[PDB]
Amino acid sequence: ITGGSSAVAGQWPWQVSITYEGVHVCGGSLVSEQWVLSAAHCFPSEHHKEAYEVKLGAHQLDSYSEDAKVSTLKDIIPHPSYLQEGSQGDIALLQLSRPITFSRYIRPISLPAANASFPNGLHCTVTGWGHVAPSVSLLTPKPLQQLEVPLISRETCNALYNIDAKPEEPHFVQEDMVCAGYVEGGKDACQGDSGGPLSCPVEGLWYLTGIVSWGDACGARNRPGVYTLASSYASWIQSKVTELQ
Ligand SMILES: *C(=O)c1ccc(NC(=N)N)cc1
Repeated sequence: ITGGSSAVAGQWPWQVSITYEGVHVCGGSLVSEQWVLSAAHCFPSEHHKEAYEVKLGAHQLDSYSEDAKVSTLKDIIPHPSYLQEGSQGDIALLQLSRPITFSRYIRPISLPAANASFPNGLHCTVTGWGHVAPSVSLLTPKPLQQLEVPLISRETCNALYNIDAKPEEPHFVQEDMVCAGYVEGGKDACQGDSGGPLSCPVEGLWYLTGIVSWGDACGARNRPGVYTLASSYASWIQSKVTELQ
């Protein structure tokens, strides 16, 4: 997260760290006792399931905490529609090897219905332990970073991404995607933040509106963060989790 600030411990109790061979690679969101939502691109097919971990209830990643819990995975389920970087269906269900117990630091985030609308300009928050500027790691002890970002429609976002665009690149915001951020630079999600939550406030609660997907160099002007809409996968998630509950 660039241009953000340190969250307080336990402020975003659904935020998880996802590691591969012990190294933080992506964020994710706890959605029940045994399921985490993240981005499909965080889990390439050649990676071994047994090499992944999920760390829950953490604030400072490098610090020891009696409140943090670490789990391995029983299953990794990317949406079948996911193909390459930038494509639709950039969402994955992760089943923990065993269910965990909720605590003051470990709590699930409510999922939006298929027809939940979050209005343009709604001030949501994106969180993560990703880079704090292009190619600059968050410094040890790595406290969780947070950033308020207003929602930006895919249509405006596509227009923004078309400004000074690299010809050879797709930067197409798909029908299952939304953006959030600022036309000017400075404040955005970065590498290491992907797969994590865009939490939006509705009727006294917080919903998982978006899963950090992709973007240009983080914090560049005309390049706000791109998110997969959880609403686009409401039915699929409910089906998968119920069959495998
Ligand atoms: C994920 O690691 C990720 C998401 C988004 C960006 N770029 C922008 N937010 N512009 C980089 C990396």
